[PDB]
Amino acid sequence: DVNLYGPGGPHTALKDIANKYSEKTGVKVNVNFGPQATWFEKAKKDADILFGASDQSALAIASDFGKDFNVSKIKPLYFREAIILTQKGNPLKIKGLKDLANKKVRIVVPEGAGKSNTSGTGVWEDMIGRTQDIKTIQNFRNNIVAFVPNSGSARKLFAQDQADAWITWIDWSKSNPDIGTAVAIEKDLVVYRTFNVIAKEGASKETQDFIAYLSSKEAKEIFKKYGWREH
Amino acid sequence: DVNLYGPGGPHTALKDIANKYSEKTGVKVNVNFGPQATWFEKAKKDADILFGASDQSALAIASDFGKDFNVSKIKPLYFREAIILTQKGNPLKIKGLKDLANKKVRIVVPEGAGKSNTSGTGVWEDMIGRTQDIKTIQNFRNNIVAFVPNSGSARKLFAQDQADAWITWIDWSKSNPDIGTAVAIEKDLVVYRTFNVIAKEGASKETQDFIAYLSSKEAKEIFKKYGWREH
Repeated sequence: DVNLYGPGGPHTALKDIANKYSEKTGVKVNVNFGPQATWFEKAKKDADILFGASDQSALAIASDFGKDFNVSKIKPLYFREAIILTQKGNPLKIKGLKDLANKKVRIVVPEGAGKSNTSGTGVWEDMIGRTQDIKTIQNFRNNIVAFVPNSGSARKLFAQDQADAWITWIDWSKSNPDIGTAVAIEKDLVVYRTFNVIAKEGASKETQDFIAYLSSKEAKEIFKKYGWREH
Repeated sequence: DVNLYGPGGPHTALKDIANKYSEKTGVKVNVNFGPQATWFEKAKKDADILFGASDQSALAIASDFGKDFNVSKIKPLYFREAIILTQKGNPLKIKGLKDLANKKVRIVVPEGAGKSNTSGTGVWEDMIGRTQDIKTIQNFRNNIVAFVPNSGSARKLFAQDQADAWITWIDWSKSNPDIGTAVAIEKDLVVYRTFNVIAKEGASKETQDFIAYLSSKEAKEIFKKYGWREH
């Protein structure tokens, strides 16, 4: 049994994959996902691979495992763009990031605030900062109704219609076409973050083989289905 | 006495500003700077203002102060661009981030890893990610010889000639012109992060007065000479 731990998000692609791989290879692959705290303890007992939704978060998470893992072995495999998720039908007619700053709107972004490891940390300031206008940066920040510890928390706040816009990743929208309406971010502002994996110290051949499979022709197309790219 | 606490970096601009302000007003303004741990205990006692070197790190640090501060009051005032700091003379002829990915170089970057609050978190991946090329991202990451807790840790590693390139901020070069040679990052890739301030809850009239002064014509020009912009 090859066991994987990581955040919600990439788990959808990974489930499709471990299930196909399980079929064809007979090897059982478990994909555990969610907020770190929800799986941390089981994962300390039997984690074979930690997967991540960005580099800074995977580095944080892998570091929490002591010498069970080796953070320097983190392998970036795909990337996807950030998006704006608006409520169904985009009632406020949001056109992008600059539009969020200029309008009266409620924004949720995941920010770890140094106590939670989340793919969101640093995204919004890096995107809106590329406008190089402090006024727009200021106006955007003022529209932020909540900084949440992780993507799951943002999704929840969002589904309760307490935010008009959620700064998230394309895969989240691909994985959950029912949630909201996706709005593309200005090409000159958007950031792209990565999917990665790291095998435990002393990982089995079965593990290694599954990692190798994540780069297979068939894994690439499944990741691609969810918006994950190589180029 | 108005007491400010924050990271090294913006401290240089703030030192000049504070000096000039005391001259005019007779109000004593102390600028305490360094890694959070070196000043956290004292600040919990007398901090009037927390200043920041990015938004995510400022949100993290201000959160550590609990009920004394209300993090929604963080004020972005200026931004500056990330840079590549190469050893004096730029012996390896580095021309930007793509060049780093391609050459055999040793790069140092500040990354909090969830256990330290630093302006560097998320920076390298957001810049090199905008190449939208996984091999480039992979190649850049393979050249990173050290992920350090903060900018001061990177400065020291760099000063000991243990890194060829340090991904930092223009202000670190402006404040330390002899320390190395700054290489401009490609326009389509570079990120800009902010200087910010937050007054403690129940801040004095004089504390607020100094904050206002940070947006004065005089402060603007001092901020400008260290690379902090508006525009």
